[PDB]
Amino acid sequence: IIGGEFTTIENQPWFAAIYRRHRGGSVTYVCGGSLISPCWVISATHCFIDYPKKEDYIVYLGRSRLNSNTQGEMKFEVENLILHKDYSADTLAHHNDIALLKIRSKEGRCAQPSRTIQTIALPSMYNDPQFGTSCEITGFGKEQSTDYLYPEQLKMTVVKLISHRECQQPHYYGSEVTTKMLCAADPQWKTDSCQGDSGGPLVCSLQGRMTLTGIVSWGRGCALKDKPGVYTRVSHFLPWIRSHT
Ligand SMILES: N=C(N)NC(=O)c1nc(-c2cc3ccccc3o2)c(N)nc1N
Repeated sequence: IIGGEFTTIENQPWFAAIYRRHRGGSVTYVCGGSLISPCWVISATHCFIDYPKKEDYIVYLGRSRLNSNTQGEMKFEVENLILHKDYSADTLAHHNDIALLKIRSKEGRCAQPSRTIQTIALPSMYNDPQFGTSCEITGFGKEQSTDYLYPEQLKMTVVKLISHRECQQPHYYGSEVTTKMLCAADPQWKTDSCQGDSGGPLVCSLQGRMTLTGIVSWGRGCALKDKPGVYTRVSHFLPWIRSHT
C-alpha cells in the first residue's frame, strides 16, 4: 500500500496473509486474501500460478505483522488450491484472476471467528457501488514502488471506484480492462495498491454492510498518474465462487 495508514487486523479481520515454503525451509510472503467462510479464503490466481502445489503454502488469519506472531492468530495448511481455469495474462493485465483456498489446521479445523478473525460478506450479483464510492484496500505490499522490503505492519488506504468508461480510455488502460474488472484510484494518484498487495480485499459499503467488491489484481506501477489499481470484479464471479465452495 502506497500512502494510507498503518492498521491492525481488528480493522480488517477477514484479511488473510498467505506465505510459501521454500526448499530448505525458508518461508516468504506471497499475497493477501479474504476469509469468506470459516474454511475458505479467496485470493488471486496469479499469486499461485508459478508454484501451484497446495502443500507449499501457509495461511494465517488474525495476523497484523508480516514476520512476527500476532496474539490470537491462527495458522493453516491449504487443503485445496482452486485456480480459475480461464486465467490468462498479457504483459500487464490478468484475466479471471481469482482463486480459492480451503484452509485446514494441523489438527483438522477451520477458522474460529474472534475479534481478530471474521468473514467478509460477498456482494449481490452484478451489484457494485456507483463510481466515486470510497472503498478500502488492505495489505502488506510495498510502501514505495522502489522499496526492496515489505512493511512489517499491515496497512490500509482508501481509493475511489472509477467508471469502466474512464478506465478504458487510451491513456489509462484501454481494452486491458474488461467488464470482469474494476478500477479504483486516488483523485491525486497519491495512494494505491502495489506489489505484494495482490489477492487482498477491496471492501465497500453496500446495502449497509462491508462487502468484498474487488480483489487486488494488477496495475502499471503504483500510485502513477492515469494508472489506477485494477481489481477482479467479485460480483461477476458469484457462480464460480458458489460452485467451488
Ligand atoms: N495498483 C497498482 N497500481 N498496481 C498494482 O496493484 C500492482 N503493482 C505491482 C507492481 C508495480 C510495480 C512497479 C515496479 C516494479 C514492480 C511492480 O509491481 C504488482 N506487482 N502487483 C500489483 N497488484
